[PDB]
This record gives sequence, structure tokens and C-alpha cells, in this order.
Amino acid sequence: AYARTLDRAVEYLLSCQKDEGYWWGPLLSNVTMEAEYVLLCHILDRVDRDRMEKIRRYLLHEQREDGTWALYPGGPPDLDTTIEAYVALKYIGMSRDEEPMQKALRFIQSQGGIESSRVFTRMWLALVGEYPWEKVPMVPPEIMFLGKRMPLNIYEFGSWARATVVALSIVMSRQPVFPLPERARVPELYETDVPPRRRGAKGGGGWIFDALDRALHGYQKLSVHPFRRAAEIRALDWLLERQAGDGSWGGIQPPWFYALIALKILDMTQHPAFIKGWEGLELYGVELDYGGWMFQASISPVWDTGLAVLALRAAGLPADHDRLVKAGEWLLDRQITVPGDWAVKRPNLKPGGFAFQFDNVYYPDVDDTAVVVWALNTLRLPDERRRRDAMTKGFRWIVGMQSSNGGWGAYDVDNTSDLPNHIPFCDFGEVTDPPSEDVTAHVLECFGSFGYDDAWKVIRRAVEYLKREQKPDGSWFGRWGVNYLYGTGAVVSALKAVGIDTREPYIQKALDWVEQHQNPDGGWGEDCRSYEDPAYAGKGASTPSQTAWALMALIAGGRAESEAARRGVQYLVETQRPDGGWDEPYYTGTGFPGDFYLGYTMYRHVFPTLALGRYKQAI
Amino acid sequence: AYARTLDRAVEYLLSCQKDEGYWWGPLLSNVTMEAEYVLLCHILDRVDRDRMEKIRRYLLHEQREDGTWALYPGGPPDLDTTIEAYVALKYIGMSRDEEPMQKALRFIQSQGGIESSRVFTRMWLALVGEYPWEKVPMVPPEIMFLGKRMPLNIYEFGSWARATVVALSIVMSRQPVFPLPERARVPELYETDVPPRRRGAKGGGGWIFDALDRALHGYQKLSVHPFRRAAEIRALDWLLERQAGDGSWGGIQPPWFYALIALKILDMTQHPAFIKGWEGLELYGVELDYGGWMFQASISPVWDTGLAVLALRAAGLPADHDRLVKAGEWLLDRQITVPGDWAVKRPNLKPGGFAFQFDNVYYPDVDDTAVVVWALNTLRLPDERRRRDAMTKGFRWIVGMQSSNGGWGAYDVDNTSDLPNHIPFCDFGEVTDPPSEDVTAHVLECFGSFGYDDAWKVIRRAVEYLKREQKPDGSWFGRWGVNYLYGTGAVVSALKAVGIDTREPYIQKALDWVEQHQNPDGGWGEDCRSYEDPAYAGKGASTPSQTAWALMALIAGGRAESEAARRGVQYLVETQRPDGGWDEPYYTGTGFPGDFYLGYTMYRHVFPTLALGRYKQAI
Ligand SMILES: C=CCN(C)CCCCCCOc1ccc2c(-c3ccc(Br)cc3)nsc2c1
Ligand SMILES: C=CCN(C)CCCCCCOc1ccc2c(-c3ccc(Br)cc3)nsc2c1
Ligand SMILES: CCCCCCCCOCCOCCOCCOCCO
Ligand SMILES: CCCCCCCCOCCOCCOCCOCCO
Repeated sequence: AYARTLDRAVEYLLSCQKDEGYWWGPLLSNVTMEAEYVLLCHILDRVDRDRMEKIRRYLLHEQREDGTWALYPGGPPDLDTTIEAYVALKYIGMSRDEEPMQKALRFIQSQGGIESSRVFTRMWLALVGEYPWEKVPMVPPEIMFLGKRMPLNIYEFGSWARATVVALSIVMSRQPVFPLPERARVPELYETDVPPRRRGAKGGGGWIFDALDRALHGYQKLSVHPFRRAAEIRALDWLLERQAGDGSWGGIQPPWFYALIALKILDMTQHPAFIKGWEGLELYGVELDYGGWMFQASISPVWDTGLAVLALRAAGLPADHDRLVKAGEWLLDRQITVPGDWAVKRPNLKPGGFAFQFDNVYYPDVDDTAVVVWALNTLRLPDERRRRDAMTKGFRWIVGMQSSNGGWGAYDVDNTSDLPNHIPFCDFGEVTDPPSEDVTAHVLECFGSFGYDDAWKVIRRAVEYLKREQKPDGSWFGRWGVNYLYGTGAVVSALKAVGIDTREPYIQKALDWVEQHQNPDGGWGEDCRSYEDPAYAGKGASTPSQTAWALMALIAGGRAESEAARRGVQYLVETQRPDGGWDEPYYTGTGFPGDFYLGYTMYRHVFPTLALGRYKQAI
Repeated sequence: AYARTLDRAVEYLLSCQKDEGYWWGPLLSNVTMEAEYVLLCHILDRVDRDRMEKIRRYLLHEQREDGTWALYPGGPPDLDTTIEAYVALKYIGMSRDEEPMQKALRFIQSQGGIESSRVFTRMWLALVGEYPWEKVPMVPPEIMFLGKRMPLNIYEFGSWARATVVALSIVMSRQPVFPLPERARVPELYETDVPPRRRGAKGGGGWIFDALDRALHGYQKLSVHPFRRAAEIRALDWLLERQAGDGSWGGIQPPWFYALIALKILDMTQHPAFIKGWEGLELYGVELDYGGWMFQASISPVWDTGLAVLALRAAGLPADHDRLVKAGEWLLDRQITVPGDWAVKRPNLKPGGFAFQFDNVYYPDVDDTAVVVWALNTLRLPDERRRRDAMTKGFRWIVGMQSSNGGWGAYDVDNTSDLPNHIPFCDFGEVTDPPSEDVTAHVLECFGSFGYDDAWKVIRRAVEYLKREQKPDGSWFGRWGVNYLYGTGAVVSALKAVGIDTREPYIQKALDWVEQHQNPDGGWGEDCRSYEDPAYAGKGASTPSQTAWALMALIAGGRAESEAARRGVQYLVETQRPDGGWDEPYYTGTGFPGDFYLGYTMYRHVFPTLALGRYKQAI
């Protein structure tokens, strides 16, 4: 029955594999990536008419009927996104008259105009002189003086925010303006009677920071700022030291762009870092068949390859398949062997993790590491020396990464400070990197393959963490995936792997939750709205991946030979395409809960294959 | 008569011009460049058998009958050079038995062996474990803490030494060892009974430094060195901030190589700066027709182009010759507009100088600037705006670079400290960058073109400097050229240009000096030995360039229509080749008096053309 499906899905993945032996699916997000690219080019005075065109088609192609842009397909119109996308188009050529500009503008105004958008948006506009810098949350270069163990030192922030903060401090230090030609001036963004509904700090605004900011804006106006020169040079050095191998910073769009602006501001357009940083960009670009051009927020080569292997293995292929070996070998060359920002908290810990992208040695994440090691542990490579060796280094790194509560974070240890969550600046997505369930699950599932059970104290500490975090309805939050279906599936799958008894009450209470949300079409679905409104927890159009996740939670809990179980398998078997793939018009990936959603291209293929492979296992 | 010589020399120059419109002749030095390249590759574990082969040919090719290598063709055997060249070969494959290795070895031993070589040589050997680091002058990372105005702060050193010191501090901080295979171990370098005749500090060794060193060597052995970590990071950042566009540091072989080693030592082999820095090397490499491969100590594109223009112009070509315009345009894009290390002494001075190589914005030199501006001041470019503008910026920068005595330095102002000349480390070439005659001459000659004369205070101050420096025999020292013929020619030519009366006594006393050294063959020649032994001042085999220089001094002093004058012109006319070029088997360029000599490939062509062009002027 399903054998034909799996067989097809298998061959299909094998075709999607690159020559070097790795997998790499485009990472989808929203148009603020492209819109900001447009402004960046304008700032750096490097505009390519041909590129602008591809970006225009794309932007438009993504705008919806109502004339707006959302964070995820089928999501509500987003102000910020729409505003930036608006400015982008108007700069490329679009006249405020045209239908698109019209419908978009309307929505903008009906929301309070520019005054209701996130700091980033207002800041970008400030950069081109369409918004007063004085009304922008200030982040001083002096922040570079806070010691390792001080309130708000750059190391209390999450790896991604840290790099951005450092870069911007330089920018906000000079408050530069790169005037847009009259043709693209966007005054209309202000024309509105609707009361400006401004968004506040993530965890709440304390009158202290509220005032402190005002203080900084005043100090900003003085004629002399002692030691500021040395604060900037510190930020500069700091950035120069961590520029990733591909010329990017952290392998993400944000700090990368800002860092370049920071360099341009310091007349360093002749310096190597800038050059490399600039040309590095092309790698993240993607030529769309319909003539459009999108820019990836980040790239997932490692991740994809890692999961890809696991899937194919659980599917059936030999642990020494010549094709999987290509992957195995490739992965080994990717392992990071040098200290990264994490070292600040673990000086005596030996390097051994992995990164999300191709070359980003200073920021390996616990997630990728776990999956990569585990995936390697399932293979038979020619050089059993390096395979054995690497795994150990990766293993130990992870161990030494375990936070205080036994749960694992993404990039750092105990990065749980609650201070930065109140700064006027941080009003978008996460700013700290505390342990999450999904990550910790992938970790446990990693050790599990080696054989380490609940006996080992490490494991227990984690399980305790998971038990404590479980939601009332037996579900588990999805931090880097959408959502409860993602988390729950992760956990149950992990716990089952670490020897825990699947018969336990809290476990069963989870499985039941799964069955209770299975959509009529046989599959499972969870819309991103589940982050905003709880009524959507486990609700939404059925998707290949999300279905495959819930399917794993069931196969893991022994309920593999069940109704809901077989029902779901049917969905996958049916919905599958003639080529063996699968479609998924929705996002099942999460950047930040409620603020940034991602669509992992491979998920629709890899996970369904992994699930079917595991179903074919239970029989 | 000579006219045909000029027409031929001209058409030859124009042919040697590249497409972009610039001139660029290979810069010759000695084999320590290649020998050190070999060790570098070994250190960085990046050895290319094929390249090793091309290098081997070259090394042998340069070895003389006696089995040694000198600093300049026809020069005495050099210990350091020969030692390094020896180790290089023995590592490539050569067995100590082979005749070449034989003769070399005996010379080396007859000199006291390894114990008599410069610090650099002993250090390189220390790097591969063939010499005790303890017996190497120590340079601590802490030096990075000395403030702008303190004894021995990195800014008291000459631009070239500064960068090397910073890079080495990191290296000497860790005292790494990259063991050579037993096959290439060079113990025989010690086997000798001859008393080790060690070279001391450039300006004498003070018991203070001698003591301080021992002090630093002891401290080096402690278990904890507080703030050293910070010291290193200070040094690294200092390097990462000044890496030049082509990926080198300063555009010179020394700090470049050391800087890369410094990065290796710090596990940064996969950091942008390292990568670029490594692949930047190829540009300085040169494929020799006989199968060899040499590495340029530095490159002189700008310089050549600059002089090339002046020559051709004085020769006859229209100030708007479409070919000289290509040069004119090119040069303009080369002007530096950002602060460099010079800024430390002149914060309010506007950037406007030029560099020696293609892309080295932090180190423009007064010499190149003067020649480049002056050259431009003689052309008629399409964009008279930029031409006018560039000249002013360049000009003004030069004015603001003038030192206290009125003379001009190469890279910095008043870089006359006498402290660094006593450090145990600095025992090779120059370490500070004080004003020189030749440079100041090229500056005066520049303003001269604009019409500024002895009236302007700036010019008088200089003339006073030159008058005071003149040698008893009316000659003038040659700092960056070999030697008194080079300097004297420079000065007289300059003074004549700034309105000074060529009839003056001190002037005449100089001209006479020139006529008195004219060789029988009509031309003039000055061997590099003139730096070591005074009996060689103005003495040596005649060369095209040196002849052309003395010729300019005469044409300038009005003695153009003289015997010695016409005699010399004859030499150039006869010695010329069928293609219009000229041969010059000797070195007429100087890196450091008595320590490092260079051979400028273009000189033999450009200067003879300039001289003839000026002779044809006096008639
Ligand atoms: C899922 C397994 C492995 N993970 C471990 C890696 C996946 C996370 C990388 C994708 C998200 O990248 C980012 C990362 C950061 C951002 C920011 C951002 C937000 C606030 C600040 Br302050 C600075 C940047 N804006 S958009 C954005 C996208
Ligand atoms: C002539 C007009 C324009 N000039 C202005 C530029 C020409 C100077 C560049 C050629 C010389 O380059 C160097 C420059 C420096 C060195 C050193 C050296 C010596 C001592 C220390 Br301490 C560090 C490096 N060793 S070899 C060497 C070669
Ligand atoms: C400069 C000494 C080299 C030793 C490196 C250890 C530095 C301490 O790590 C603290 C964590 O900060 C992250 C550093 O890695 C980034 C690269 O910057 C280059 C210095 O190695
Ligand atoms: C960080 C302040 C930016 C102002 C630049 C002025 C540069 C300081 O001049 C002091 C002398 O050092 C010369 C610098 O060249 C190095 C480049 O590093 C870039 C700093 O902008």
C-alpha cells in the first residue's frame, strides 16, 4: 500500500540532492527581506535596474487582493511588511496612483500610518530621511563597555540580536541620512486621522528605559561625547572579528545588512570586510522562474542535509548507501572546531557543534548539532576514525551546552536574562535565547540513538524540564516550528527514544490530544495563528509536514496501529504528487512566535518520508 | 641624431603600457622573498609541489659561482640571504651533498653559521624549530598599550616596521613551532668553529634594552601574564582594521606574511581576512620564462605610471595624447580619500595622497603623491573638473605632510624618534621614517610645475633643509635610489624648478661633482657599495638610469650644452636596443641603505627617455 508512496518519496529526495552530496531548500519568509535589500542598495549607491525589476515583480506577485502583504500565506495583513513593501515599490518606479499603491496605502492609513510600525521599519525610513531619528529608540555604542557580567552587556542578548545591536550602535551613533529623490518621498505615510497604535517593548515598558532613552537622545545632542570614539571602534573590531566565511554576519539578513551600512558610514567601502560582505549577498539570492528575485532571510544547507539523511535512513536505504555517504562525508567537513560567542559561558568546553548555514563557525546551534551527530550515528562511512571522532566532539559540545534547567537553548547557555525584553528598541520577535522544548527534544532523541537512557542524570534533568513545561492539554509548545503539533511530536518522539515508558499518564494525555485534532481529510494542520490565538492550537489546513509530525507522536506512543494513525498515513499516501514529492502552500516553520514565520521547502518532502519510514517500522 | 633614439624609446614605452592605461614593471630584490614564501607555505600547511619546483629553479638560477646569493647583482655574498636560500632548497628536496648545497654550506660556516644572521632569519628558523626562541629578540603584545605620545609606542616606528611589529608581537607572544620533517632539518648550520660575529641594533645597543629584553624573556616564562589576552586582541584588531584591498598589509612582503602567520596561530584560517590575505599573494607572484617563479617584495604600478607619463611628456607627446589620457583617468581613480595612519599626526589634514601599489589606502607616500600630482598637472583630461580637484587635494595633503625641518618623509611626519633604533630586534634596514633629500626634491619639483617659487615660505624652508644636508663634495645622498647620482640629480633638478639660481656656488659645486664621475664609456654609474664604502660614491658600471639622472642634473644646471653632457647623451643613444628599450643588469633602486636593494624594471626605459626629452628641450 504505502510502500509505493515511500518508494516514490525516496527516489524523489535522492534527485533533489546536490552533487557535493548535500540538500538545500530555499528558506521562505516575507517581503521585508527584499524591500530592505532595495533600500540597502540605495544607501550603498549600488542600484541595478535589472535586479530592481525582478524584485518588483516578486513584491507585486506576493501582494494579495486587498493589496497587502502578510507574514505567512493566508495570514492577516501586516502593517510593517506592507509599509516597507510599499516604500520599496514606490522607489523602484510605482506611482502612488496605481491600483497596488492605492489599495496598500489605504490599509496603511487605516492602521495609523507610519507611526504604528515596528522600530526597524521606522528606523529604515529614518535612514532615508523619511522619519525623524529623534523618534527612534536609541542604542549607544557605549553599550560596548558593559562587562561580561553586567546588566545589558551585549552578551545577555540572543546571538542574533547581539550582532544586530553592535552593528546598529555604530549607525545610531552617527544617525546618517541617505535622502530619497523627491520622486520616491513617502509623505502620504503620515496622512491619517486614525490614532497611532504603537507597539511596545516585548515584555513590557518600564518608565526607567522610557526615560533612559530620552536621556540618551539628549546626550546625543551634546557637542562632545567622551570615549564614544573608542566605543565605536570597539563595535567595529567586534564585528570585524566575527564576519562569517561567506561574508555575512551570523548568516542572517538583519545584522548583515546593518553591518554593511555601519562600514559604509565609516568610509570603509574600500576595506576587504565590506567588499566580501557585499559580494557575499548573491549566495542568498534566488532567481524565481516567473522572473522574480527573492532574498533568503537565511539558508539551511546543513539542517536540510541532516534531516534528509535521517529521513532516508528511517525510510530504508542502507546505513552505507553510496549516496548517503556523500552526505556523511560532507557533513564531517562542516563541523566547527573553534571557539564561538558561546565560549564566553563555557571556556573549558571543546568546540564540536555545527551551524545552520555553510560557513558560520562562530554560531553553531544545539539543534543542528544534535541532528547532524545523530544522523551521522546512523551511517557507515569509509573512515570510521573521523566518524567516531567527530560524533564524540559533537556529543560533548552538546552536553556542555545543557542549560541550568536541563533544557537546551539554540545558541547559548542560560541566556535567560529578562532585562533586554524591556528596552524600547526590542519590539520585534525574540531578543534572548532561553531553552525550548523542541530543541531539548532533538537533543534527547540524539543521545537516545547512542543508547543513553533515563538512568544518566543528564537525560533525567531534561525529562524533568519537559514534564514541567507540558501544557494543560498535554501538548507541547513549538518554538522553531508551527506549533503544538511540532513540539508535541518532537517531545513524545524523543521521550520514546530515551527509554521512557510511553504508557505514562502525561504521555498518553499528549497522544490523545493529537488524535483529537486530526482533520477530517485524514491529515493534521496547525495555522500560525496558533501563536496569537489559542483557539488555533492544532487547528488549520492539513499539511504534509505537520501531518508527518503528529504521525510520529502516534507511532512513537505505540498507537501506530490505530485508526487516526492509519487515517493519516492515507492522507500522505494520497496527497503525494506523481513525482513523489508533496505540496505545502503554508508555513510550518517559526522564526519568532507571532512575529516571524518561515517556510522550509524540504519539510514537505523530508518529514513525510521520515514518518512513513517509521510507520513501515512499526510493522 | 638623438631624435631617432627618442622616437624609438617612446614607441617602446607606449607598447609596454597595459590596457587599463597604466605601467607596471616587476620589482626585483633578493631570494629571501621566495625562501620565506616556502617556509610560509610549510607553516600554513599549503605546499604546492609544482610551485616549489618553479621556486627551486629560480633560487638556483640566482645562486652565483661561489654558491652564494647577494642582495644586488655583483654584490658580495650575503649570509642571511644565503642561509634562508639554503634552508629553502633543502626543504624542497636538495640534499646537503649536492654541489650547490655544498659550496653554500661552506660559505655559511666560514661566517659563524646561523649565529651570525639577522634576527629575522633566526626567527624564521625558530618558527620551524631549528632555533631556540629564547635566543630571539622579544617583542611583547603589551607594546599595544603605549599611548600616542609615549616612548616606543607603535607610532614612533616607520609605517613598514609598525605593521610588522604589531603582527610579530602576536607571534612572539605564543612562540609557536611548526617542525620541519627530519629530511630538511638543518643542524649543519651550527657546525662551525668560526666565532659567531653577531650584528647589533642599527644605532647601537643600550644596556637598558639589552636588559629589558632578558627581562621580557623571563616574564615570558611565567604561568600568568595579566592583560596579555587583551594585548593580543588589541594587536589583532589593529591588523584587521588596516588590511589592504588586495588582501595584503601595507603592500609589502614582511608584515603581510607575518600577519597571516599571526592569524594561523589564532585559529582563524577560515576567517575572511585570512582567506583574502592568502589568495591575495598570487598577484605579487611572477612567472619567469626560464621556468622559475619569483615573489615581488612589493609592486610599483602607480609609481611606474606616474614616471612613465612625465617621461613621455617631457619627451614630446601632446598634453592630451589619447594614450596619456588613459593614464590620467586611471591615476585619478587611484587617489586616496580616507584617513590613514598619518592622520595620527595630522587630524585636520584632508586625504589626498596616493599609494605605491594598486590598493593601499592607509599608506599613501609623499613621493608617489608628488609625482602623480605633478604628472597630472601636465595633462589635459576630458574632465577638467576632477583633474583640477584631484590636484588640489593631492597638493594640499603634501603641504600638510611637510615635517619640522622642512623636509619630507615617505609616509609620516616628524617620524624622527631615535629610540626604536636601539631595540635588540631592529637590526635590519631602517625602522623610522625621517625626511630625506630625494623625496623633498620630488616635492619641490612638483610645486615648481605649478609656478610656486622660492618666495613661498614652504619652499624656502625646504631649500634650507637641502642646503644644510648637502655633502662636503657637493653631492646629495640617495635614500630611495642608488645613490649620490640619484640624490644630486633629484635636488639640482628640483632647485632649478623652484626658481633658484643655478649659478649659485653650492649648485655649481654639485654639477662639477657630476662631471667628475663620468665614466670613460660616457655614461655614469654608481654601485650599491657606495652605501657601505664611500670610495664608491658615484663610482660603478654605467647604467641607463643612473646616467639619465646625472644627465638631468647637468641639463638643469644649464650645462646641457657641454662636453660631459653631450658625451653622456651619446652613451644613451648608442647603448639603446633595436626595440627602443635599454638593458640594466644592475640595481639602481634602494629599499634600505646597505641592507635592502631594489631593481626597478621601468627605470632603464623611463628615465633615459625623460633625460633625452629634457636634452631635446635645452635646444
Ligand atoms: C531550526 C533549527 C536550527 N535553528 C537554530 C536555526 C533556525 C533559525 C534561523 C532562521 C531565523 O533567522 C533570523 C534571525 C533573526 C531575525 C531577526 C531579528 C529580530 C530582532 C533583532 Br533585535 C535582531 C534580528 N529578524 S528576521 C530574523 C531571522
Ligand atoms: C620610491 C618611491 C615611493 N616609495 C615611498 C615606495 C617604495 C618603498 C617600497 C619598497 C620596499 O618595501 C619594503 C618595506 C619594508 C621591508 C622590510 C622591513 C624591514 C624592517 C622591519 Br622592522 C619591517 C620590514 N624588509 S624588506 C622590505 C621591503
Ligand atoms: C585572541 C586570543 C585568541 C583566543 C580566542 C579565545 C577568545 C575568547 O573567546 C571569548 C568569546 O568570544 C568569541 C570569540 O571568537 C571570535 C573570533 O574573534 C577572534 C579571536 O580569536
Ligand atoms: C572610528 C572613528 C571614525 C573616524 C575615523 C577617523 C580615523 C581615526 O584616525 C586615527 C588614525 O588611524 C588611522 C586609521 O585607518 C584605519 C581604519 O580604521 C577605520 C576607522 O574609521
